[PDB]
Amino acid sequence: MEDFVRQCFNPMIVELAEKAMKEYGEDPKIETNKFAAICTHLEVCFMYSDGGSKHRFEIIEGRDRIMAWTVVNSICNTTGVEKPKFLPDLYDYKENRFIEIGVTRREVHIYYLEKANKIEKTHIHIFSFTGEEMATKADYTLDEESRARIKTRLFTIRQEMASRSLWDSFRQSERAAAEL
Ligand SMILES: COCCNC(=O)c1nc([C@@H]2CCCN2C(=O)COc2ccccc2)[nH]c(=O)c1O
Ligand SMILES: [Mn+2]
Ligand SMILES: [Mn+2]
Repeated sequence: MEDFVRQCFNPMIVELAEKAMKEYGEDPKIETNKFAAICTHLEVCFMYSDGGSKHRFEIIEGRDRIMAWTVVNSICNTTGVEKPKFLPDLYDYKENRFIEIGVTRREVHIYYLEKANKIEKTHIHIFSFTGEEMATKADYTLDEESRARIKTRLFTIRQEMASRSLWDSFRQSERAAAEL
């Protein structure tokens, strides 16, 4: 999986993922499913912002967690949006709401229900590796072409992993994390 990740993701994304794991005391060379999951989620967050104008989004994911909370506080202080209890992935400057992005190897609606349970003003948008998506109130934020690019990328990743016999382990690892 190490070779797959370094071959299919931008070096900057790989390095941010390595950094994140090291800060959490994890080895990218050992927890390789997590390594790929982090890369995939960060890439999706970048592709999501590309779906709006350059004025539309603040990307919160992939930044120093301590500093990210100060940006969240500045947004909440200036816009009057309620402060989220959990650090989100994006802020939408147009709709003035935070966004939580889910990327799951599980079923999109089960994942949505759990995320919603764990989260009230944050908008939730879930993507799968099988071309499915789910979003709060069926409000998908982006146009269909921007979302098609995301779904297509994730579908492509699943096929590439499957051809290297990595998909089944990657799939099961999200469920093992949920079981524990
Ligand atoms: C990880 O803790 C630092 C802040 N966590 C996030 O921001 C975040 N966490 C997760 C899931 C649920 C709780 C922990 N976790 C994972 O370890 C899965 O892998 C990821 C790790 C980081 C980013 C994306 C995926 N799911 C997301 O969608 C997400 O945005
Ligand atoms: Mn996040
Ligand atoms: Mn997320």
